[PDB]
Amino acid sequence: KVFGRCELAAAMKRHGLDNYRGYSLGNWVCAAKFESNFNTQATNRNTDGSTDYGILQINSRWWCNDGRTPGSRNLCNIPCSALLSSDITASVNCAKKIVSDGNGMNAWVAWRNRCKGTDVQAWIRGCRL
Ligand SMILES: [Cl-]
Ligand code: NA
Repeated sequence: KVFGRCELAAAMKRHGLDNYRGYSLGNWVCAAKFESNFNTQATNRNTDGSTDYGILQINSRWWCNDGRTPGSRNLCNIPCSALLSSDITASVNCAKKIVSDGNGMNAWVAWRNRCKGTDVQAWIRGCRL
């Protein structure tokens, strides 16, 4: 599923990301735009052979099992395919663990390089929330 910008902001709010660990909703939406273009089926291979999955491009090196990432972990206890669902509950729940792991949203290099310190509230401007 390819979400619209306000559609995604609403589903993230419902599943509790708004101000989770202090990150306003526009931070989450900006991260989703640059990680996946709001597409839940996005996948991208990393140079180390891990893969990133779904709307927030969660990596199989640490967070989900894809069966083909040697020496990796599964800290969210899910198959990475779960992270491609039109239902974003699994990605959100796993994201809450990631952003609690100590580096906040810097875990998302696209967030650090394209969202951090910008006017992220523009990403939810006008959204009936
Ligand atoms: Cl933080
Ligand atoms: Na893994």
